[PDB]
Amino acid sequence: MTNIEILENMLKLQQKLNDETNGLNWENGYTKEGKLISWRRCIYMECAELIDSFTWKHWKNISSLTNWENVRIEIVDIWHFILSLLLEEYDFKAIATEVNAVSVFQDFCKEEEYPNEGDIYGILNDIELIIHKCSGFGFNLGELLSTYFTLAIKCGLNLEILYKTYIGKNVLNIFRQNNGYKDGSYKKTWNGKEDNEVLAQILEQELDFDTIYKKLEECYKKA
Amino acid sequence: MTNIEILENMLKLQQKLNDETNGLNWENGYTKEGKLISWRRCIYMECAELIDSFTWKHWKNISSLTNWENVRIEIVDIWHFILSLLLEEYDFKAIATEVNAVSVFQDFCKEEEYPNEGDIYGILNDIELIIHKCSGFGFNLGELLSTYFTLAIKCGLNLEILYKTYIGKNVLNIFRQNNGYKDGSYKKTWNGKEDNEVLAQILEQELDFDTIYKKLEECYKKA
Ligand SMILES: O=c1ccn([C@H]2C[C@H](O)[C@@H](COP(=O)(O)NP(=O)(O)OP(=O)(O)O)O2)c(=O)[nH]1
Ligand SMILES: O=c1ccn([C@H]2C[C@H](O)[C@@H](COP(=O)(O)NP(=O)(O)OP(=O)(O)O)O2)c(=O)[nH]1
Ligand SMILES: [Mg+2]
Ligand SMILES: [Mg+2]
Ligand SMILES: [Mg+2]
Ligand SMILES: [Mg+2]
Repeated sequence: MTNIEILENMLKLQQKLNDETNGLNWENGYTKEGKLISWRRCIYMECAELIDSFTWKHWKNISSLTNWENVRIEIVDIWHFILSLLLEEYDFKAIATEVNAVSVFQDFCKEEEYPNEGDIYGILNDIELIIHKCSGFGFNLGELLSTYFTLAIKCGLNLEILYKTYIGKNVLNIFRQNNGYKDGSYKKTWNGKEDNEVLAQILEQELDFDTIYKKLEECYKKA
Repeated sequence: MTNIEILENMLKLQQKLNDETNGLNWENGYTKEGKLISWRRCIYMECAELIDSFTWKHWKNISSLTNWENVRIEIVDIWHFILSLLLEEYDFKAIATEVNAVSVFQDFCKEEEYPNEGDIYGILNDIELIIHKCSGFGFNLGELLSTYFTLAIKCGLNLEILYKTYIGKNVLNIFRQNNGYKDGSYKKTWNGKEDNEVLAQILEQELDFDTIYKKLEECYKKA
């Protein structure tokens, strides 16, 4: 697949997931159940979650090494919400072509970097830039995307890694919606392992959408 | 006590807590253990925590009522970090006098409001304003304070409530620092109750700093 085709495929999957999660015409701002949708909030909130993967707190557990696998899933979570924002702002090929034209995107398709603990305050500054942009109004989507890819590169992702991990988390997101996430009946911890970690384990063995879903269903039945 | 004396007292307590947590001259940007201090980050991160007290997620547990007691402690957490920022920006009476002169502060000293579920998206917008301001650079402290008091009023606090709850959480913060919070040895959940909830229970019975600390020490020994 070309890079544009990868992007198109992600947009298609995001569209489908958002239709299932929110009902059709979620682009107009409300779920079927009448919850207000703010992709700006989803983004800055997920950024805060990403910040918590690092030892940013000067007063608490001040020596802990980063779990970069956790960081990778967070970067993927943010990407789900950025895709959603693009879709809302509103022809997947057209949007993919625009994303592909962001200058840093070419750098993002290269071989990945291996970050270390030395890189955390730089990473944190980049996340803070995104939180600032998305918590304000009238920002430029292209600038958002640039900053995001710069961050993703710092965190050791490239397009290949993003796509693989995105496909997996997209499955888990669909799974949750089919299993009571909205009504609060879903159980997130399965015999002591968080669903995201069951997923991370599954993503060690090169599977398609439907097979990932089956493996999740099988682990969940044991909860 | 006058309102300025209350403010002065909060600044004094924050100073003492920050000296104990961070060592002297934390105002210069680093703890004794060499962790970088960013009060801007402490503020926007605590704002994100406050947002999580509400049913903001359109896709998860979409019917849950707000626990306003939890909201009150979060507003108090934010206040610890705003006090810290003021101290760093840098004579407690002088700073208290400046805070007292913020126009909305007079409104904050009046009888409190009883918020309901109708008030959440307005509250969320105000928190978002604070996240935006503090995640950027060169903002005005007075404008921060105004926005904060407006939020606090929306969330059902006034100066009396803020002060009482602040004193209590300040004790718990000192307690954590004396009991391994930095080195990660501290245990946050005590026979199934989070330390913040043990505190909230203690704050039902009108106690001074030292007596609160003793009650915490007694519950913690059972963990
Ligand atoms: O309309 C939506 C809503 C959510 N999402 C997905 C994107 C993201 O991957 C995911 C985040 O879900 P949560 O915030 O509910 N939980 P997370 O997986 O972040 O875990 P945790 O409970 O560990 O914080 O929700 C969508 O894609 N579209
Ligand atoms: O230098 C500091 C560092 C922290 N603090 C306090 C302010 C705030 O009340 C408190 C927040 O502590 P945490 O973020 O560690 N935990 P919280 O109490 O917010 O609970 P939880 O674990 O429920 O998220 O730390 C200071 O006052 N000065
Ligand atoms: Mg999340
Ligand atoms: Mg997440
Ligand atoms: Mg906190
Ligand atoms: Mg808190």
